[PDB]
Amino acid sequence: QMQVTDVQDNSISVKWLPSSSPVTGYRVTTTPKNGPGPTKTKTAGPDQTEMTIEGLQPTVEYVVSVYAQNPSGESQPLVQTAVTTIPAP
Repeated sequence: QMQVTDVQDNSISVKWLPSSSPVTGYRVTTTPKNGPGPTKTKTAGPDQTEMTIEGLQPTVEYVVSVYAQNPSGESQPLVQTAVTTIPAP
């Protein structure tokens, strides 16, 4: 379960349900679904389950992936969704 909290022209805000298993942190990945360009990564601690991703392009569809880190150090895919930025004003 993941919710998109806000979509702007250059940013996306998301919030995800906490991991069921023990978790030492999260990794959030943001990537253009179709059209090439760079992938953004940001990490959070286990008590942050929301994030705003900035520096995005307008009218681009992005995949947002959340990975959960367990104590062994493994990073496991938790939830992902596609979000499209709205156009510039």
